[PDB]
Amino acid sequence: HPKLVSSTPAEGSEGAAPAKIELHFSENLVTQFSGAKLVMTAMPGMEHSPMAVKAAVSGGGDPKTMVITPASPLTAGTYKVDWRAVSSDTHPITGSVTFKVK
Repeated sequence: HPKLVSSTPAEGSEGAAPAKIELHFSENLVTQFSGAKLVMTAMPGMEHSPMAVKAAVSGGGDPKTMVITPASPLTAGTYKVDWRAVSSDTHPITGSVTFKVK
């Protein structure tokens, strides 16, 4: 199928911070209208209030290959990457991956 096909993000990885978050599209979408962020969804103790963390969105050689690098070292907790991929033409793919860090 076109669009998002493979990744190496952290799909329910429970153990350790992922080194980086790789996202691999069949379609060369992402002209210049894409982004991603990472929220520390640690514990919904105070009514589901996560905290947005500092991460950089890069790509590999081909602009179909996104590579998100956390800028701040990810500590223990629980965390969701929310990614927002988009093409020139139209047709977003917005999405997320959740993970736990021991």
